[PDB]
Amino acid sequence: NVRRYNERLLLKTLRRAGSASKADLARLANMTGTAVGSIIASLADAKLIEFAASLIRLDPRGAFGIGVHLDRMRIETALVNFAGDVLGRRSHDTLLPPPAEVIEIVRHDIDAMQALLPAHERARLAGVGVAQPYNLGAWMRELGLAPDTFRAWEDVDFASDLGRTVSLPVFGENDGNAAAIAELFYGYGRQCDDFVYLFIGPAIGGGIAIDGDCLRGVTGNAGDIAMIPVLPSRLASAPPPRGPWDILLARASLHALVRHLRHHGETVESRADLEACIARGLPAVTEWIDDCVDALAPALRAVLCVVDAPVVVLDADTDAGLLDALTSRLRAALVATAPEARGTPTLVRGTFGADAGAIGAATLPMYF
Amino acid sequence: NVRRYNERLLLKTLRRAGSASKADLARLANMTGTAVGSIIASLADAKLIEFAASLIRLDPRGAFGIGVHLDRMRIETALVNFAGDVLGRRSHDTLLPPPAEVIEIVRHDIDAMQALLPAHERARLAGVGVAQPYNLGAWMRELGLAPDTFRAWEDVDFASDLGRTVSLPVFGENDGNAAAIAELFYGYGRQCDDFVYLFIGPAIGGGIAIDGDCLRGVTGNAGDIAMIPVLPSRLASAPPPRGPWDILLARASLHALVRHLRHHGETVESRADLEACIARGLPAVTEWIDDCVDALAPALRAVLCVVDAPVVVLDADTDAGLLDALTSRLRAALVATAPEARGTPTLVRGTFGADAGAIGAATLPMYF
Repeated sequence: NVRRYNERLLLKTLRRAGSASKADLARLANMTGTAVGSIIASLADAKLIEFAASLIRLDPRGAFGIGVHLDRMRIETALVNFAGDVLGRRSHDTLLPPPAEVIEIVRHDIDAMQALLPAHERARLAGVGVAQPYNLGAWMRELGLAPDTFRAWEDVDFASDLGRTVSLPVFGENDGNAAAIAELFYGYGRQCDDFVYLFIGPAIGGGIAIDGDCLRGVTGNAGDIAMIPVLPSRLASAPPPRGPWDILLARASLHALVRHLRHHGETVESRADLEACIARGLPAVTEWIDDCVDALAPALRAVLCVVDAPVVVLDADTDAGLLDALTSRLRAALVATAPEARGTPTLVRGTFGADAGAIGAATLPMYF
Repeated sequence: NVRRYNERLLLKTLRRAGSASKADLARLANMTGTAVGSIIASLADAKLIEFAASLIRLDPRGAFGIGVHLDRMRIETALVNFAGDVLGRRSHDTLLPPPAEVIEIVRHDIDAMQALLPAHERARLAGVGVAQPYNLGAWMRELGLAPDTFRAWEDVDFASDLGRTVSLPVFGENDGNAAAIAELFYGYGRQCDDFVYLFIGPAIGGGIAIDGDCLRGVTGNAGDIAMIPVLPSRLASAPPPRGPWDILLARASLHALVRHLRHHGETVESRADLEACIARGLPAVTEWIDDCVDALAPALRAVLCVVDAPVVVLDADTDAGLLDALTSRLRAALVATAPEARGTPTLVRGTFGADAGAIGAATLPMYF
């Protein structure tokens, strides 16, 4: 199985270099010219590489994956190629229905994606990845921490239930990890093997890149950014506290922003309502940003104490300026508390935005 | 280099099993009977295994390591064998002198340890490991967070300076990682590959076991338990707060306990003073325990959010009952906040106590 690893590494090195030569792929990865020649030849019979001394790059159309991303107000399905290009997408902005209905919706949308490939190319489609948030469970849902939408989804394995209605093989991943995986393979991870990935969605989520691989955990629950203890919000729109500690989810998620926007009389029912408010420069957004960062900087410091990565990547489900504003304020809060930390990382903007989880979900089938 | 890995794994599997057979070492680790036969034969020529179908165990005297553990009030040097037995130790209960004096102290003590091995066995001595706390740096020292003892040690690489006066090869490790490494190789890690390791010393420290390996980090700074943000102490003996956040170090370290004991009129100058106070059942110890746990339970929850390990190991530099008392209270605090977490780990008492860092420091030379 050591030939399987030397092929993934040669590929990973080509991603970092774009186009490299036989001799270059010896220099990097510190391999013998005889053995990368035999590895290049392995990737060539798999139609995974192509010509750019002769230089080779990955073949963008050498494999395909379909990625499904479920969330409280979004069912999304995307056809992604080997270079991470999104070649097709069906996005439903709807309150997440019961799992039975979603299987039917996703199955049809999986059919429209595979049918975007010509007959002579559908064979390169590796399968389907499903990305979805952690379920907090019944007790925390009925206490107010998670919407009633997820009630029909507790102790329901959607990826398995989907795999028994489609012939393609189905892989499941948490959506924070899936978005980190997109950044690892096609985004900042092409030049950086260690980082903390923060994603501000309806719920906040995240993932942990160590040594070029996404940390998943013993039970698939590593990187659970949403659950880190923080102090209760002091925003007027926050509910009363349930005790001395809250969780990062309550404060640094777009849902908290929507809750705060409604507190100042705004109506927010679609994502387009949310974007319109952000684009109006309302002070209520800045108040939420300050409160968000006030929770997220200490929570992130805790994470950096555990992991010791030099880079933090921040992305979000909604922009219209929101993300740059979050990045500036969070960077300022790190710089102002840097003397009290042993190291302080670089903060970079994520690459894929709302499309991250679907792209990362699509990657799973292509690399296994 | 795939034969180097298959040997470390066969060894790691023997640690877990004690004595196993050729056929057993095939069952476990899922290897071929032909290939573990060739691996057993590799360990036999290295005199690393011995007889307990014929059953084999590791050879306790097949290798040796010397481990050095530096701390603010302790210079310690131990001869450790391949099974983790401590065969010799020189422990100096003294205020940590400048690095120049310590090199001279440790060099003589390294000489007394190697001289405990008979001539025909000194060849199995792999070298020296040095374990020492993270240095907080000048700015945090002069703000009160670290004792003036460490001033002569900032930006001083002790392991390298020691290696240039001894012929043995010298490896350096942080002392929290080193103690985790002892637990990983000889303690709870013989049956458990994933865990968070907490060590209550003069300063608190720790380490992170993932997939059977100690997480070290990009810059050697992973597992920095001491730096996790916590709220300022409300103990009468704590200083005023420096801002809204403190660090776990200020509250969950034995130094905070000593500070609190002095606050109730006790004199504490040696470790024996500290143990006498704990054995008297003074309420001041229970107050500190409550405050310690009040900081450590949220900090640990944060860590578990990142790592997702099912077990937490807790050990301490001083016992006399202190450790069982800390474990009971911390376990109670986890159980009482379990409904607010997505998983809750088992809490176990560490195996090695004050001897952990030296044993883990000694392990480094034997496994490289």
